[PDB]
Amino acid sequence: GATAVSEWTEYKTADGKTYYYNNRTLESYWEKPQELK
Repeated sequence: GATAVSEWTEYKTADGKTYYYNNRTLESYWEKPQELK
């Protein structure tokens, strides 16, 4: 990756949980994708 930093959006919950929602693949990852680094 190391580019296209726009398809990976960070959603922060009030209780302090971070998950990245990727619309490209419709996949939700609770840990940072290697595309982000």
